[PDB]
Amino acid sequence: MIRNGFYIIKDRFFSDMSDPYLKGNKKQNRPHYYCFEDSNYNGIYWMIPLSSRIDKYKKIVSKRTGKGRNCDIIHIVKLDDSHESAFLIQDMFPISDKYIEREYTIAGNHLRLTSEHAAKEIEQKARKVLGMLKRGIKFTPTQPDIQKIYERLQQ
Amino acid sequence: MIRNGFYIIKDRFFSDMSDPYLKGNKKQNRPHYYCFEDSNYNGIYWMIPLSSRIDKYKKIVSKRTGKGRNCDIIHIVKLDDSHESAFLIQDMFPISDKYIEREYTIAGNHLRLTSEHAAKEIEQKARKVLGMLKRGIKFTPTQPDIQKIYERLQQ
RNA sequence: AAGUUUACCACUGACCGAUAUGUGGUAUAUAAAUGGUCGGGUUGA
RNA sequence: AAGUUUACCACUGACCGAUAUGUGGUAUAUAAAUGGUCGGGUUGA
Ligand SMILES: [Ca+2]
Ligand SMILES: [Ca+2]
Ligand SMILES: [Ca+2]
Ligand SMILES: [Ca+2]
Ligand SMILES: [Ca+2]
Ligand SMILES: [Ca+2]
Ligand SMILES: [Ca+2]
Ligand SMILES: [Ca+2]
Ligand SMILES: [Ca+2]
Ligand SMILES: [Ca+2]
Ligand SMILES: [Ca+2]
Repeated sequence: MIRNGFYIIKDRFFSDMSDPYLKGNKKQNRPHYYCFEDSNYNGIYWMIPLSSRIDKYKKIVSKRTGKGRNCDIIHIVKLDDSHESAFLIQDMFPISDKYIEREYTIAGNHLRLTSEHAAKEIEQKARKVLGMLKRGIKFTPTQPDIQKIYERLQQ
Repeated sequence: MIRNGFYIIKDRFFSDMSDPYLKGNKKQNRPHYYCFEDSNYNGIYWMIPLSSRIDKYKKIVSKRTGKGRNCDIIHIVKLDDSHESAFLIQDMFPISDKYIEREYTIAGNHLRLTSEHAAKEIEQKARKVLGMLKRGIKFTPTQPDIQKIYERLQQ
């Protein structure tokens, strides 16, 4: 994987981890964003699932925004396919190389977040969210057990 | 000289160049800012004179700002002595090492523009102003002849 | 797909302090990314 | 101290064009610094 690219993840990942709170892979159709490599173990990569349910995710953003705060758990931006996507940073999770199926493409090119300023903002939000998750913060009552996944990946 | 430092220039410079439009050096009491070294000749340095006449220079800035444009010829910023200074980028000029008298000081330390973001903005404004001056632009009818000075410095 | 609880840790430039509505980090604090503001301070335009 | 006339050159990301109210550069354009918008285009949530 290359940083800021979008990818499809093998269903095998989801059946191996068996976590009912990960965003469903929709049979290898949900694009996932590769945010950054883990600092502590090489070969573990942090991914963020996307959703196109903008009406739903805008309301969640506006919960914070309407109180004068940034939303770190969701970030909505127009991708290079010219449509808006929600990055569910809240639901980010770790993965290893063997679980990656392929590049997510647009007309046979690799879709990726080419706008560096958007990538940078997303990366910051993700570091913050991951920091908070590691310290036991729960943004929803249905939060994936990324600690369990992370330990399983430690091969 | 070190980039972003303030300096006093020898009166000898001003009597040698005899340019009535350079900002008067007030008998070696006008601080001057060292912006950047000349690209074409080492040992030639571009300087910017300062003025504390903020009321006057604010009006000149607002001529452009009031039409929605940036002012590049004048930039006003609070220095580390906690007072506002006008950088008369319009009146910038070249100099060589032998015309520098000494560091401009605050309580025996070297006054300099430590706020990098301000230094960067000023450097950009200066590159633009110098570019325009080299192409014959005249911001005032009383503009120093920096070409003549620049040639004299070449020796 | 559904699901909707923002924590903690440091940092904020003449120099000496302080500080968040600013900066970044994620168990680390000689890091990273900021450089505003307030008090002291101050030859010089 | 007084003095108060903003030019030109390129650049604006799946890909192909275009563009300044955006980016930077100063005689250079395989540079630098930006990455919005419009038109085309588009398996997948
Ligand atoms: Ca794009
Ligand atoms: Ca379109
Ligand atoms: Ca300062
Ligand atoms: Ca003060
Ligand atoms: Ca510091
Ligand atoms: Ca301090
Ligand atoms: Ca403190
Ligand atoms: Ca450091
Ligand atoms: Ca480019
Ligand atoms: Ca283009
Ligand atoms: Ca063009």
